[PDB]
Amino acid sequence: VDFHGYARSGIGWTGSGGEQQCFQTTGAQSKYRLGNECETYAELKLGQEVWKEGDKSFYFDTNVAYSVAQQNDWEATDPAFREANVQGKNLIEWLPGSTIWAGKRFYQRHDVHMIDFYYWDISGPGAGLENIDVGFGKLSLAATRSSEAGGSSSFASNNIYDYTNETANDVFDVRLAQMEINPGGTLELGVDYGRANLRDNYRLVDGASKDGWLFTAEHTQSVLKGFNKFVVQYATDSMTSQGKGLSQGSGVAFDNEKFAYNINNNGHMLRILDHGAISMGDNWDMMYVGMYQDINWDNDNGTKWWTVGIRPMYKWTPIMSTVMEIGYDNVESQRTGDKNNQYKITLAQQWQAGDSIWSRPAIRVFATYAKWDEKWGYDYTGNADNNANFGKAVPADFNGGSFGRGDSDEWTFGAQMEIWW
Amino acid sequence: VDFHGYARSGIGWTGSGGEQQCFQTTGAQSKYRLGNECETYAELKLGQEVWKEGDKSFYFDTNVAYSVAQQNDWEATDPAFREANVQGKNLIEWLPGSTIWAGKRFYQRHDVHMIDFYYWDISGPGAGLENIDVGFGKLSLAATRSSEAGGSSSFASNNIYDYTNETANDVFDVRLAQMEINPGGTLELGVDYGRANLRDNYRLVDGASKDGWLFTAEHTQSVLKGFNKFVVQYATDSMTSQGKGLSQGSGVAFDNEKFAYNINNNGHMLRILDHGAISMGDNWDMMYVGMYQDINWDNDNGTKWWTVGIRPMYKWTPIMSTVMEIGYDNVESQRTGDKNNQYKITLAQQWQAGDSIWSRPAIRVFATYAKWDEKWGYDYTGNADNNANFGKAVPADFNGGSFGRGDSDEWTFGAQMEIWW
Amino acid sequence: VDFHGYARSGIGWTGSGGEQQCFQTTGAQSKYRLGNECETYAELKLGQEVWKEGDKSFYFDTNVAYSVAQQNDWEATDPAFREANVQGKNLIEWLPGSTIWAGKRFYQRHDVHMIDFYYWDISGPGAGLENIDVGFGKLSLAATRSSEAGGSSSFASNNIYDYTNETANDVFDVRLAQMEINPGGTLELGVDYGRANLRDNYRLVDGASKDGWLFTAEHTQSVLKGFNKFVVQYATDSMTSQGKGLSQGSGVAFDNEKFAYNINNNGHMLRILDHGAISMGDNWDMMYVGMYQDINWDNDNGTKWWTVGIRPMYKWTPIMSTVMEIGYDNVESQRTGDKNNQYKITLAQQWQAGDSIWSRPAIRVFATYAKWDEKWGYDYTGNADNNANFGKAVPADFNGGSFGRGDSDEWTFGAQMEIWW
Ligand SMILES: OC[C@H]1O[C@H](O[C@H]2O[C@H](CO)[C@@H](O)[C@H](O)[C@H]2O)[C@H](O)[C@@H](O)[C@@H]1O
Ligand SMILES: OC[C@H]1O[C@H](O[C@H]2O[C@H](CO)[C@@H](O)[C@H](O)[C@H]2O)[C@H](O)[C@@H](O)[C@@H]1O
Ligand SMILES: OC[C@H]1O[C@H](O[C@H]2O[C@H](CO)[C@@H](O)[C@H](O)[C@H]2O)[C@H](O)[C@@H](O)[C@@H]1O
Repeated sequence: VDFHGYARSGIGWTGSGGEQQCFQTTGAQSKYRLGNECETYAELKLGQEVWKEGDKSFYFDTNVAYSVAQQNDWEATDPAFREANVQGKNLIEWLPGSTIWAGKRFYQRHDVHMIDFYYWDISGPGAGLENIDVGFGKLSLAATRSSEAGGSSSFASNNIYDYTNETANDVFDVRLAQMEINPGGTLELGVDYGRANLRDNYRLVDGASKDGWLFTAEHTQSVLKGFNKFVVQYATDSMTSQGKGLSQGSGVAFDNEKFAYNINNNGHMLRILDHGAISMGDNWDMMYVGMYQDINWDNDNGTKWWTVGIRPMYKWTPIMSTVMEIGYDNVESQRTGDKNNQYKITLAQQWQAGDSIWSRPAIRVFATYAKWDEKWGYDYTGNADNNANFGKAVPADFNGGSFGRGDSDEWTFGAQMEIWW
Repeated sequence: VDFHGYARSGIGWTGSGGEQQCFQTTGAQSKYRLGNECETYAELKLGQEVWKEGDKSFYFDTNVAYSVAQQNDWEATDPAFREANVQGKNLIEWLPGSTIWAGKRFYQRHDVHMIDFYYWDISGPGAGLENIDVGFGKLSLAATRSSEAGGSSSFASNNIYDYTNETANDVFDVRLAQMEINPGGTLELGVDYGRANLRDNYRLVDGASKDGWLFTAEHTQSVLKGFNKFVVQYATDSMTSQGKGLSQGSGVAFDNEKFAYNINNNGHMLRILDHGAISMGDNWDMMYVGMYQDINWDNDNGTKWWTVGIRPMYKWTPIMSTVMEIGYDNVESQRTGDKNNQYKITLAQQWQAGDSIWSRPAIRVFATYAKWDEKWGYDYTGNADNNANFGKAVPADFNGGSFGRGDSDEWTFGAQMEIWW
Repeated sequence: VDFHGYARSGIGWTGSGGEQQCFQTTGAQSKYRLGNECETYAELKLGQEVWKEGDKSFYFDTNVAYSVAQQNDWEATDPAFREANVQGKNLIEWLPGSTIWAGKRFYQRHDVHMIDFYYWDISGPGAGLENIDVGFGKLSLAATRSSEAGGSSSFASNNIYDYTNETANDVFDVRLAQMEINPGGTLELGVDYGRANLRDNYRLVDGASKDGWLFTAEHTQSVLKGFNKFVVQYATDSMTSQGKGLSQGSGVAFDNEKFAYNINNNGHMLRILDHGAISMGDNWDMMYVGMYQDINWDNDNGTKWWTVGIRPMYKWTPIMSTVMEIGYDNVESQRTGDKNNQYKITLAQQWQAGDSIWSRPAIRVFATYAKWDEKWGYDYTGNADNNANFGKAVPADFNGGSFGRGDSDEWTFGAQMEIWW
């Protein structure tokens, strides 16, 4: 049996008092992780090549993820069965070296480690013909599936509260990768088309986005004994809310009291990302990000986000280092024009099985300091029925109440292990 | 560690619109599976021979099953811990070659693959002395356990709503197998006696069946490089509802509003089954079923079911084939005499690790067409309290409302992998 | 992958009727297990040495526990993700042979097998520097974490119902072990300091214990080809309720109707334990316990417990034996001075992979007899709001109702497998 996975677990404390806390800017879709992760998370993969004959094989792979608060020993939880697929490589003579698969599978996900941000990820139940050699590059075709909690109506209402049927979205993906635009540089282009797929006779709310597009171009350049990726993505309508390749064509959300509420996503997103890891010498490794993401919604409730951070590792020993992370966010409300921002600085002493900034397991002992000043937040007071501004961006002091994390500080510290295998 | 299991996962679509749908006749206890399975289902077994000394060994085996809707990636679920037993072979000199076991175990289950129908399955927590060599055959003894949600009362009421205590049924199984009635043919006989086992001072409803019998005779004949099994089972009373060897001696069911309702099973069942897989040549494999099951209840709410289907596989290549399935059901209501029926036809193109119709993993791309015309259904409107006909068979148009799937059509299609290992 | 664990599963019956029942004295924190365990319980560990270089290694270990009623096959359950840690041995030159770890880990738990009683167990999320060679012995340092369901208030109330915030306790452990006080004897000393760790601005109820101490001294003496441990522990205040090393500094409990209720633990506990396993000859093994535990609470609701039992195994064969267990409990209510007591006698025939009373797997067929006579119980009638005596010890016949198990008998029997691997 092949045993792989990912896991992170630890203990921590907040300077002001109590268990460790984590800091994410309101409106940002990520946090700089080093010394800022507050759960035990683990994926346990057990797979196996079940049949080989020469070039041909069938591999079976699975994934069972667990998330717990790590505030206690016995922590019951509903695990998420995330992968259960079969890949058959070289089963087609005419298209050599290509694999056909089916089943739930984490499919080719691009992400930015330090901020734990997946920026291209259409995984889920699906099927596809992967790595077709096309000469100048490798072509891949897939179709995955997601489903929104409700958003579909059995009959025509004018009442949004009537749209409570789970609504299935489909994504059709096409990628062309490994094209050598230049020396040391490769170029990948992908196109995603997602659409809400309605049952016979069901309807989406009036004005619902229905479908959309995600367009990706990633360029990897080999540098300083590491790499650097430069991405530019542009999504449209139903692809703007999730913003990684998954569709939400219905536009209806539900409050905690089961009330439907219209969160239309007609609009667009433009994401320009650059990240990488570069070694410099024998004592320095450094991971780094820079992003600018702008979701512009027709309903004025978008956001314009900017991040930047660096994680330079300095190696005292082939197995002992001192890692430090510094991240900055700033999100501006599309609706109000206000701005939330934060800066985090973590200083960690780690021991890892390896001399890389990518080597895992790592056992860290760290201290984190975050200072924010947020001038807006989302109104989630009341209920989708009591509240008409439910879910809208709103200034910090709106109607006397308060929104957002405020203008403050905090520092935490602890020990944690992280590992992929 | 020994890693085994079963799993099926895939993506699909319904012709009319939306996610793929599955077709089962109302009253039938099964559906023809090819291109008609709508969930990711998986059992992950991890076992291990923990001690061997010569002929003697102790094997530990476990099973954790997961069922998810496969409409999304992250799908939290409560897994069912199904197996955790220990088998000690050859630990008894006097009864050589025999195994003693204890623990929850899937115990010797007979089933019919294409319709996924288990017809003899008493698995659950249990214990037993297995494979005792008796000369003409091998004798096996077991005792397993099931428990009904309620159906037992702490005191004597006349009110069924008072019978809400979980009620334990016990099954005592005895099988004699591997007797060579003829050349190429073996014969197995089994006898099951199940009884509801009441706590001191508890009572079952008046007229409750309490106990029952299941009697099985299976004959396996080696044929056309495959086999053919011919079964005849006859159950009695408390064994008629589940109809695979498990007892339900209490007769009380509960609606979704926690209301008890009397579903007495005094009566009998007669099941006559014939199924098998036969190869013909080097290009054809064919799986096939034929069944007639009649549950005759004292309360007139039984059913008389007939199925027939065939799954002929034609092999283009040692690893690529074209499988096709055609199934037919017809269930007649014992209460009303009406009839629900359906015919399914699936056409699939698969790639499998093997040249058999039994070879797994298989990766399929299929299209299914089902056409039904049901003239009855069960009344589950209202609640066991509002409704007096709750749970009874009732004609399609009963009291102006409607029951059953109607008279219709639909076609689906998709890709799916299936595998046992 | 390394596959380890623990599991027990079986089938049983109660003499009087129905499924098997288990007998524990009211007020006792344990039951003599042989032939007195009523669930399938299993921990499935999958770990792996992920990196070794000479003396240095990093081991990853995990644990997923399942508990089910074993009254049926399909038993859905929320598994408890209990372990997910990484241990790095020999990563520090200055402190050779020592390990540093982080993650949720079952950390050095002392327990008494036949009664399944852990008497020193601070496991949970944590971190630490283990096995530091100190010359005369090995010094270990750890910090683990627990959290109480509520017990903390966001503001100052005088209303206990206001204290519903989860409250984190921290434990700081220090042990010095393997000191050879004598020939064949070792001595371990540990000191635990636990404190409720409040968020900025939160408050605990007035009079809440807040913190406490656990002090342990265990002495292991090698004897009769086995051992004998003699423990003496003394805890204080917040460490008296759990009584194994974990803190509960808040003092608030909640009824099933979400009502807070004050269960202050200011006071102390004195536990004097002696247990062991000794072989005598080639046919006799015998496990044995003797304990006296006194929790004296300031609020008069403590208890004074005494147990004694022996499990002598007589070996007919290297793989077949006859085990028998005899246990006795007696708990006196601190509040009322009454006494609950019981005596259990189990007689089992087992087959195990080994000639030891410690050899697993074991497959048992047993019969148990328990006879109790309890004269007090806890009042859990009503709700923390209806009831003012909620949770207090109270005589059997208090206010006409009844408390405790009564004065009775019962006998059970069944088959069960148990195994650690
Ligand atoms: O599959 C590995 C990652 O899974 C989880 O990530 C989820 O949560 C993220 C935001 O918190 C999403 O961006 C992502 O799409 C989700 O799958 C897990 O929380 C991560 O830590 C894992 O690396
Ligand atoms: O254990 C393997 C099978 O388990 C499940 O079967 C359950 O559901 C069937 C009806 O849908 C019952 O006949 C059977 O008794 C149940 O155990 C699973 O759904 C099957 O696909 C598996 O092959
Ligand atoms: O981790 C192995 C043991 O875990 C469980 O024990 C829990 O329940 C005990 C009381 O019933 C507590 O003393 C203990 O702290 C808990 O962890 C399990 O029920 C045991 O059988 C296992 O051996």
